[PDB]
Amino acid sequence: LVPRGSHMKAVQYTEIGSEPVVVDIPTPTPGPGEILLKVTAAGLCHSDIFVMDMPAAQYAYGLPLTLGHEGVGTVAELGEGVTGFGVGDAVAVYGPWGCGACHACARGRENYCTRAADLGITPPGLGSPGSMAEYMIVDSARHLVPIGDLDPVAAAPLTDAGLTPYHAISRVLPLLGPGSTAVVIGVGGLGHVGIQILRAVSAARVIAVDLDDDRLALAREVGADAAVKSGAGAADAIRELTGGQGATAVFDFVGAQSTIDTAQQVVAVDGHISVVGIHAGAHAKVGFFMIPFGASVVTPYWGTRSELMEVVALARAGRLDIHTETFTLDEGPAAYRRLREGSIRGRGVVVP
Amino acid sequence: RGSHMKAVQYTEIGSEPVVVDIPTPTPGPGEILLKVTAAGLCHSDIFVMDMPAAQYAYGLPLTLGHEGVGTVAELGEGVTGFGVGDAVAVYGPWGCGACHACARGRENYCTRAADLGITPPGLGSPGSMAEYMIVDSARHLVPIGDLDPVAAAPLTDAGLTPYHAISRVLPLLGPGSTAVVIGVGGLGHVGIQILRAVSAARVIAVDLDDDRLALAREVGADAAVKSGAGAADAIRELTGGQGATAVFDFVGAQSTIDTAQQVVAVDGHISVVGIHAGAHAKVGFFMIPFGASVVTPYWGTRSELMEVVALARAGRLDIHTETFTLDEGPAAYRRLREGSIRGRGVVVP
Amino acid sequence: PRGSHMKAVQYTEIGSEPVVVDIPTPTPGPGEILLKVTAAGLCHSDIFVMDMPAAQYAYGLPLTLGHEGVGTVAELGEGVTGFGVGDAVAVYGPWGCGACHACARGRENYCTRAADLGITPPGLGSPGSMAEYMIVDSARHLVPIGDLDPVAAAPLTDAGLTPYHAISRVLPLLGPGSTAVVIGVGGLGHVGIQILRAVSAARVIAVDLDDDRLALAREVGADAAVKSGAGAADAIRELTGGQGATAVFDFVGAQSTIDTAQQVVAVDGHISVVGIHAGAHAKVGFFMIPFGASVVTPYWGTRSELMEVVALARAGRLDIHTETFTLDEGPAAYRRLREGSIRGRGVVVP
Amino acid sequence: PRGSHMKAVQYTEIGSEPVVVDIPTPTPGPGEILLKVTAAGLCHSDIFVMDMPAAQYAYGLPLTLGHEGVGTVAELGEGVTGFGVGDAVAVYGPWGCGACHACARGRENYCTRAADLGITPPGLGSPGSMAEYMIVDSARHLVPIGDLDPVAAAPLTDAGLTPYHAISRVLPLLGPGSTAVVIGVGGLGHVGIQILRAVSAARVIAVDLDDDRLALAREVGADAAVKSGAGAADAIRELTGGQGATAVFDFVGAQSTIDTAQQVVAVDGHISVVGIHAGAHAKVGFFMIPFGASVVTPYWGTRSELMEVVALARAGRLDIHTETFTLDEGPAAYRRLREGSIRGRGVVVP
Ligand SMILES: NC(=O)C1=CN(Cc2ccc(CO)cc2)C=CC1
Ligand SMILES: NC(=O)C1=CN(Cc2ccc(CO)cc2)C=CC1
Ligand SMILES: NC(=O)C1=CN(Cc2ccc(CO)cc2)C=CC1
Ligand SMILES: [Zn+2]
Ligand SMILES: [Zn+2]
Ligand SMILES: [Zn+2]
Ligand SMILES: [Zn+2]
Ligand SMILES: [Zn+2]
Ligand SMILES: [Zn+2]
Ligand SMILES: [Zn+2]
Ligand SMILES: [Zn+2]
Repeated sequence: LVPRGSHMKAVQYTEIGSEPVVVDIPTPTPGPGEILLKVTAAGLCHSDIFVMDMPAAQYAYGLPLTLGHEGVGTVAELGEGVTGFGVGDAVAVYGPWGCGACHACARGRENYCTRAADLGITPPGLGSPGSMAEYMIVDSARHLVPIGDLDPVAAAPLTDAGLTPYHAISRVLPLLGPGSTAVVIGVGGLGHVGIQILRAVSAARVIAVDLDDDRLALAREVGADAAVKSGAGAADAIRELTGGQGATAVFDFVGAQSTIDTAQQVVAVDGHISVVGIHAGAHAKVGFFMIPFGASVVTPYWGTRSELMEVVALARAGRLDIHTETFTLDEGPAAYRRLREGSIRGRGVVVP
Repeated sequence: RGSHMKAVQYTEIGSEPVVVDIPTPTPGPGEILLKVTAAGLCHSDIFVMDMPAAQYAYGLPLTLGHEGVGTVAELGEGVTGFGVGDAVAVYGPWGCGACHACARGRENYCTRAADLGITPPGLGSPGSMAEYMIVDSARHLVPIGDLDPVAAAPLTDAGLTPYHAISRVLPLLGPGSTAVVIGVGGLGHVGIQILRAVSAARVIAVDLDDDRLALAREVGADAAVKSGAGAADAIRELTGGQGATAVFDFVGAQSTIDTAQQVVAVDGHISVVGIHAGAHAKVGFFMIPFGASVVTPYWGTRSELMEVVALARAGRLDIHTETFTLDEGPAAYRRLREGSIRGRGVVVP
Repeated sequence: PRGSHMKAVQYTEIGSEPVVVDIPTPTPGPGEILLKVTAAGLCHSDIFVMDMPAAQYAYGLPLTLGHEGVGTVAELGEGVTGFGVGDAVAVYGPWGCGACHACARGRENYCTRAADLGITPPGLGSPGSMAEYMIVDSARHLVPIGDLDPVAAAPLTDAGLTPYHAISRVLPLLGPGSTAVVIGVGGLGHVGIQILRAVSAARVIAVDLDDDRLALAREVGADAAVKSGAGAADAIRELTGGQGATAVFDFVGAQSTIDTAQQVVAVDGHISVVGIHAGAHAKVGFFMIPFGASVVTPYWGTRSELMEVVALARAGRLDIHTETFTLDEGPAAYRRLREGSIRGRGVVVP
Repeated sequence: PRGSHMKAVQYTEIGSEPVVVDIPTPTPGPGEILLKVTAAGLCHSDIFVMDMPAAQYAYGLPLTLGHEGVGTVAELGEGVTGFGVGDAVAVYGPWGCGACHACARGRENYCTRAADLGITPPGLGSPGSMAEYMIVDSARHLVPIGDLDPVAAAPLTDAGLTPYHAISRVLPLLGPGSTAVVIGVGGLGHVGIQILRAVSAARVIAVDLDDDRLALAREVGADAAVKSGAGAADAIRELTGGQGATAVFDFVGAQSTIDTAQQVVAVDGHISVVGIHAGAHAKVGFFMIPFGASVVTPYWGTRSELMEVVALARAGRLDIHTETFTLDEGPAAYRRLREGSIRGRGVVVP
């Protein structure tokens, strides 16, 4: 698609319960401190679905909403006083914006900003204009990470399919020494990247759990030491491979009550369960004799800027091979339909 | 406001700081202009001002003061998250904001800051010892609210710097550990209070001056020791001859560093905090216990600065301050030289 | 220096969408004027003609769209005086022969020879204004707009002129104590409500489906607002104490709406069917419409009226909302129009 | 070559879809060269052959697909000198006998003996490039690419070469002041424009179906762009002062486009029919086409041509939009190929 003036194509969620639609909205202009990006790739994500399935009550993200919370692009116009990027610069968009000033933000951890709810700072494509348009605004230089000559299509999923699993893993990386076992439940958009991250940054043994045969082989293709079929037999299968020793960490990318249950029955004493996937209602039960002593559970949120940099560094060293399928802006809504039915293999990416 | 303002500047190499009149700055996009409420002095200012002409490229004239507190006076274009009137402490060690270190909150260790020419206020950029001051970014301001400006000033250095040193190794300082603090004047005095507040470690003070030792007692040091060749053996006796987990040397002379190496425990840590040009630890087999790490730490982090204020706000830190006026700036530096300042000096415009 | 060719938004094939295409920059023959287009409005009419089926097509293609044109004088043809280069002019849409009785009376839009001679308007038969340059046939089709913003002027050549002429036809009836009912507070109706407040002292009643438009109507001078549909007739009658309405300006033109009109018009009143819905018509017969109630489908407006619309605008008395598009985005603007998500009138700026 | 088995995509049964397979790794005979495939492009032509029916089937499957092949030399067959193991080479597609008069003139694509000798192109009868490794028959059929990205080079072997040949056939006619009409700005047409810009001073006019396609034409160096359809002949002539275009490269190849072409082509000009549509053909007779305007259906490209295409590429003068797939997504890509849901050219990277 060619740049053609004062408006741009965007993929907007317009009405609750409706499908998203392509619209020609005005191209924004960066205020002072803001940056305008020419979007070069915008990732689709299952999360996008969840948000679009909230009822009139639940949903508090305001309409219309340009979707797309995984976004990379080139610098188009710098707002007033923004130095430290030049027009043409390829950047990835750091997703979970924060106040930049509370204790958490001051330590890098914006994803856990203690203020961004109050101040109404929301991420692009999840409350602020997202990346699935020809252009987007980013509030602050602080939320741009350089990516150099990385391919945008492969870069885009890094902002979430890379960052989110990286963070979860990172939370307990000291535990994942040689000898340790990491269980990755689900080999979807996130699972298949988590596996690679586990290999690149740790020496843990990785055991993948999914339903389809071709998923298990995908798991093997990307570095999973072993692969087992998810379901009521998955716990025993894992205990089998672990010699009954139980796994150091379980990263549940699926996040169903099924999988969380498995995770609780395989997790090692003094291990960790990280519930990364959203299924409304699904929850671990952490109480004496319902989970091993010392086994900590958490639901992590996205990742940190230093993480996002670290993820880009992995990709730029050829350590991450994200599986993509390219779409057009126009194909935007059609891509969503593809996602609901779970036929997109790997991660879908829109390319203006 | 006004067209110009007073400022304590270092104008030529090897001269005294003089109060001169210079344009009142105006904040560009991204900047904040503060009405300064407190500007601190320390020996660091004296150090920089004793660099010879020979070692000199650029810098002059310089507005001094890297220990700055003020209130927001005007917001540059775009700047949000502060309102005019806000009481703020200036974070000293500025960084690029975008490298790995800066993204982790460790701007004191910004790897791009040399090459980009980002110098701290009063050490390369305009300092806090003037009527007004520019801060480059909102992210260099830390709220203090209620806290008295004059108490806040020294925290930005005298507080931050020991805090960071101790923070690097605080995991080691659990119940039963021993911290040695060499030099209990400026940074060490705050150092003991920090150690008392964030740790259960046994604190041993070491100094040359006898009454300094007694005062160090008052702020929570568990034993006193007199610097010198006796110091090592005395400390060992106090630690039942098992060595000290951590030695924070705030003097930083060869003598003290030598003491440090002779008292540090196996797998311990030595923080060389005080600068004496040339002086250094000798880290190598059979010259320091196995596993005993040594570092020259630099200033502190934003997180840390916040934690410092929090400590102060809760009444856990107390530095004695002596107040000067902005005109008395040069007169204050003079007093610092002859060591006739009890506690830290603070200029109040 | 203009270049041999220029971009133009054109309807190239029946059922297709508008495309930005390259075509020769024209030069003015004797009597013609060339304008550098400064603004060009779209409206639903563009959509209507674009929806004519193949069955019906005979000639016309390709067609540079845009009957709502504003420009500045670029080059004058041989023999043309009365306009200088640089002059900002709006283009009079419904071109006529100039020599029949209706033309001579200053009612070109009702020219009796225009069809026989194949005099078609720009954007609907002749090259329209949705290009970098455009040709106007006579100086008599240019109307000075002074320093009025071209973007503000563009919609007036239709959204302004059309409801003006429809109201003008029956303006003497609309003295103090009269009631005008405006059906359709979309494009034309929004401007029409403004016209009624400026040129008359009638009481204006807005009628529309969408409540958001009903509020918008009030802010522009609507004395009262009623929701379209079966309830509307009774509801209007309520607001007039049963006495009907002097004049009903139907901007929608739907059978249902014309039907409401016939039930609410006063005796010796008037109904102006201004919107087009193929086949929708009034039924003017005994006991099926009040005595003396006259019905008409007006067509656009006269040059005199257009000057008057400009003067209203320049005096601050007409405030139509515009969203600007660039020439390259022409088709973009048409799809927004087609899915009806343009607040007010869209205007294209070469 | 390590690994006795390798992955590949193949056409295994008539009318059915290509499927992923595990076949033995080939070993280069005397005079053959074995490549490790760095990139294997797709194109519509692959569909065309898979679409031919059962009835019109004689002798030639399973078939490793892929006629756009790039690789590094893995192992050198007996006596083969001229390349080092590790050398990045593109596979020239139209294999010829190498000994007929055409072949001795560089023009191997028009070899008069290759059909009589069943010499078929790689992936169109011979083992294709779409696998981990492939066999090339002769060093004559490798062209070095140096440090050019394989993903970029692969399309060049067809989307580059084919237009390039077409254009070259008549390049002496494309002097300053000539006009070249490119019909269709899809894969080939896009690259055709950029070639015309590098190698000639001809003025280029693009014709296409879609508003985006026309803007893209303009972006890649078209001086003008008009919409295909009944109107497209006159559209062009308007741009050319009614003079007609010296050359017309129809990359679409519909009867309608060839018809357009016959109406725009200049006297003593040329029409190059470069796209396949079963049945579509020019009508070269008196009064059906200007005197001296020649027509041809060119076939692919010559070896020295591929080399020149690579030189353009290496000097940043040839842009080609690529989308990467994996060997397993091969069949997936071929589906997307059918729905014309792929921008530019698809490339498979093992
Ligand atoms: N931290 C996580 O598990 C997820 C982070 N995101 C962005 C997002 C943010 C908020 C929601 C609603 O929960 C969902 C998705 C992407 C994958 C899962
Ligand atoms: N150990 C440290 O980093 C300290 C921080 N400062 C500011 C500073 C830093 C560096 C210099 C160089 O002379 C001076 C002054 C004050 C005491 C020591
Ligand atoms: N006009 C040409 O020469 C073409 C060359 N190719 C390869 C090809 C094409 C068609 C066939 C017959 O189906 C065979 C091989 C790609 C595009 C056009
Ligand atoms: Zn996502
Ligand atoms: Zn925050
Ligand atoms: Zn200091
Ligand atoms: Zn930095
Ligand atoms: Zn109109
Ligand atoms: Zn007439
Ligand atoms: Zn091909
Ligand atoms: Zn031959």
